[PDB]
Amino acid sequence: MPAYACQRPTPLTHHNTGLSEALEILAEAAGFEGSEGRLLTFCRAASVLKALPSPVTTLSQLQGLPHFGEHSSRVVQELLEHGVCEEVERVRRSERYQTMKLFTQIFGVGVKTADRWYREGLRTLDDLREQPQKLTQQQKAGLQHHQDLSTPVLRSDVDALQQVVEEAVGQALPGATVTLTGGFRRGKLQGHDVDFLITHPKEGQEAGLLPRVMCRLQDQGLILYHQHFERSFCIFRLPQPGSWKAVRVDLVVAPVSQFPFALLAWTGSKLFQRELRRFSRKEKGLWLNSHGLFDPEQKTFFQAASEEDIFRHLGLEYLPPEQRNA
DNA sequence: CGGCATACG
DNA sequence: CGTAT
DNA sequence: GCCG
Ligand SMILES: [Cl-]
Ligand SMILES: [Mg+2]
Ligand SMILES: [Mg+2]
Ligand code: NA
Ligand code: NA
Repeated sequence: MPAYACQRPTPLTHHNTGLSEALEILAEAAGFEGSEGRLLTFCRAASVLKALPSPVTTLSQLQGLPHFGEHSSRVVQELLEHGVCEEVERVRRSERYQTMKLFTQIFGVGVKTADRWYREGLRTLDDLREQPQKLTQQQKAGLQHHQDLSTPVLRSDVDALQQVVEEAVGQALPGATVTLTGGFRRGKLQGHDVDFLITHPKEGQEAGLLPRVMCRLQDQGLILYHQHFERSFCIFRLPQPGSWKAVRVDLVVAPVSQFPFALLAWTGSKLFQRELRRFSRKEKGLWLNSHGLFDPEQKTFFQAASEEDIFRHLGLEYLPPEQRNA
């Protein structure tokens, strides 16, 4: 079992679902307390289990797996022995965990804002609605739309949204293209937002594109919220039988020279990309981001024409998006 | 022990 | 500070 | 929390 998640296939569904979910609770709780190192370790340990070819049934099967030390091994041991891990259950029922989860799920609220509100004694969404002068406009939109944004987005929703984005993109810049990214490109059947990447085959033609797209969507009455650039974090009005619902949509523009890097980055998963960037820098001495891959010795950028190019230039076996679900 | 991904709004 | 993979 |  390789030590980096980008060195091994990780499918969307797997054979250790309960064990990985428990470790991911501890990762999330670590993040709520600002412990980024422990969050990473628990996420990595969870991801190792997702990559295994069969269920873990005995503690000895963890021997030699990367990212399993005393703490993660004890969690697994308790789940195998008793079906429950007391630490995990203690986190789950705690007022701190439940409130930080509720608050950080709000669009416009991060861990730092949630933690401050918690320390002020706030606990519920209606607590927040009672003092709206404290909220940013983004937080107001996140709170107004919270119920809809909590409802899973389905594949049929994605197909509808892609058509309306393509229509607006086509008037904004003929020849521009729209690619579905994020979790839906990795094969998810449900999600909580939809991610799109926009480019144009002629380098430079994509400059200034996103304002033109957003204005056209807003004039069609489809935008319930946006920040007004190359990234837009929107709330869309999606038609529903007899009504509609609010959906989070992210629109990203990249020049075609950078498209493979942006596609790779925005397809994720989040942990896959962190691990890939860590692998690039620490094992290969190259600096990876959503714009390119830089050789800091020669001071040169690697031209890529495809995701396959990028995996080759990092010495990694290619993984399709469906196997990047770290 | 240091390190833990890297960006944009 | 928030957002994203 | 775990790795090199
Ligand atoms: Cl980036
Ligand atoms: Mg997404
Ligand atoms: Mg997200
Ligand atoms: Na949030
Ligand atoms: Na998104």
